[PDB]
Amino acid sequence: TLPVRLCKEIELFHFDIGPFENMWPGIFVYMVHRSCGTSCFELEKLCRFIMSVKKNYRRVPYHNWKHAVTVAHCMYAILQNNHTLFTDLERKGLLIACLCHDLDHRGFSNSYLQKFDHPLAALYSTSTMEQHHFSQTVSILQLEGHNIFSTLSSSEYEQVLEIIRKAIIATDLALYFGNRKQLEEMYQTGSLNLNNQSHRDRVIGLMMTACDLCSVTKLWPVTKLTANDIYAEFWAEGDEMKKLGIQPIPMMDRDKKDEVPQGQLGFYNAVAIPCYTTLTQILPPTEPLLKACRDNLSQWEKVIRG
Ligand SMILES: Cc1ccc2c(c1)nc(/C=C/c1cccc3cccnc13)n2-c1cccc(OCCCN2CCN(C)CC2)c1
Ligand SMILES: [Mg+2]
Ligand SMILES: [Zn+2]
Repeated sequence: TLPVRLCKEIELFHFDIGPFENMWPGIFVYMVHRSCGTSCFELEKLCRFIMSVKKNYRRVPYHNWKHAVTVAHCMYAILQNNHTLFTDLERKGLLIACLCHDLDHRGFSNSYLQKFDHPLAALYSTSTMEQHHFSQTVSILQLEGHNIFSTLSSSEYEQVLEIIRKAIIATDLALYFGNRKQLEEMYQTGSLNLNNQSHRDRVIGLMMTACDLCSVTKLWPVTKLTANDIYAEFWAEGDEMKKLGIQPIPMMDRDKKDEVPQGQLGFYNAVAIPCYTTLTQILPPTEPLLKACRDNLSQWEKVIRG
């Protein structure tokens, strides 16, 4: 039973879940209930699944429960504004996939795991944590009384995994660049085809990147505050590198906080802005994401300038 006041306020793209930690796992069911129905999943299964997912978000600074829900929300906003375009399955999974996209995150980029032969880089040669976030996803699903897609036909089943799986791998920011430069061409050549499955996959994947970065798309106090937590997990990875001798990259160096505003500026102009741009080119209604990103770009600009 969520409060009625927010009912309208959560449908906004700039909605921030921060002030409502109490409510985060309700909000999900809320967003699930509004998109796909109340008769989507067996109600009791769906709450089990959710808090188990919650339990399996480490107490990391950034890639933690709050983040899974914020992303989760941003996927909600996009699908509420693109009603017509997404199968009923996709929707379901895309919100599930979003809530689970970062399961059991340690606070460490793939490069950390792969420069230090972590087992995960042994299992997952590439896209290391994502292949793992899907792994964790399956396992919690295969908890008894947690499988919510038991409702489906085995051929609808295997399809909600393959959506879920691709969207989880697509949050691998290293794969984003190809995806979005590839979608830029397909747009510019008139060769985008919503009926083409792989074409849908790329679009889903860009939606997953826009969702995953959506902290850049909030109001400036929300956005600046979330930035504190992004570097607290970055710089932490930096720490473990000096202890191991290698000076970490600038992104991850507590001794270079002062260069952070300009680094934000360059992340926006090379990752954030291209992503919501192609997002708006393909899905026109998603443009308040782009517009909020631009507002925050000005801010980091205005911060660099004094
Ligand atoms: C001092 C300093 C220097 C560079 C900084 C920096 C600070 N902060 C960033 C980016 C903050 C960032 C990174 C990831 C997700 C956010 C979400 C919201 C806000 N910010 C951020 N960057 C930055 C931004 C983009 C790229 C970059 O270096 C080029 C490498 C590109 N990477 C980017 C991501 N990796 C995993 C794969 C490809 C550096
Ligand atoms: Mg992730
Ligand atoms: Zn994420």
